[PDB]
Amino acid sequence: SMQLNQYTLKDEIGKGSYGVVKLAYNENDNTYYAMKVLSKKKLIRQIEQVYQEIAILKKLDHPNVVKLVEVLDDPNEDHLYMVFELVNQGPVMEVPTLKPLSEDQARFYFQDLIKGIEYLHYQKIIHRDIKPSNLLVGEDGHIKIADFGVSNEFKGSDALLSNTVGTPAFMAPESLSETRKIFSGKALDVWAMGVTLYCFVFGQCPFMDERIMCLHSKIKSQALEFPDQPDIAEDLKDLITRMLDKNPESRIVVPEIKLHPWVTR
Ligand SMILES: COCCOc1ccc2c(c1)ncn2-c1ccc2cccc(N3CCC(N)CC3)c2n1
Repeated sequence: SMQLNQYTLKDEIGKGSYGVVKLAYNENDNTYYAMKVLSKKKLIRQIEQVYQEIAILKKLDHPNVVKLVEVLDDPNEDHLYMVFELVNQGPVMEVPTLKPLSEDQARFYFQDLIKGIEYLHYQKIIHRDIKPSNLLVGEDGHIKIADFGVSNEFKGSDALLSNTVGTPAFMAPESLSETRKIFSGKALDVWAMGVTLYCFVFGQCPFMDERIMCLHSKIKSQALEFPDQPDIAEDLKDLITRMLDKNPESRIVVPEIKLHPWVTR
């Protein structure tokens, strides 16, 4: 352990896109928090993107998004600390797994994910790393979205993006072109939500390959296939298929997802 003002840092509870997350005991109020720890020296090798993330996080207040509580940043020290609310049960699942969620459990969590993403997009944030391991289950059984390390703020109705970040298996095909292109940010989050929902019920990603180039090729050019087990409802298959439409112009949007019959039953 190690003391940091009123906090006692304990075991590591996650990695993430940048830095690590540690359990932290707060002596003043007698409870635990989650603390993201960053090295400025390590960031400088791999400043203002961190303060961009902090400005994003300070804007967000929703029950399905993890709350930033405070930031501890001494210009003397190499480490920067971001204190978040702790969400007890941690990630909803690891992928791959042989114990996927039931349809009913998946629907419950997906409903939380819709509300969270809808909120983020309203606040003009693209998350860019939606996946099961970034969705934390609270004491009340609801999910909270975490890890804004590669998230983008935009102006107007959508982000116009040209860079590829996040977790390879969750990247939309339009973001994997060989030549520089521009693509819509909201549709990227929808694609990642579709990969996430597939993972919820099958316990594995729809496109997988150990070789990065082949994974990209599959995401771009392999038709979606459902595994043999478990069997799932027709309406869930339809929803997943529409979220993993390779054409971002025809891909289902969040207002349409909210009205899908799998979501509303
Ligand atoms: C069995 O799990 C025990 C609890 O685990 C966690 C793990 C992370 C937690 C958390 C609880 N309560 C809040 N967070 C936060 C709070 C802020 C974060 C900022 C950036 C990245 C995070 N994660 C999310 C989980 C992922 N698997 C690793 C990186 C963050 N996670």
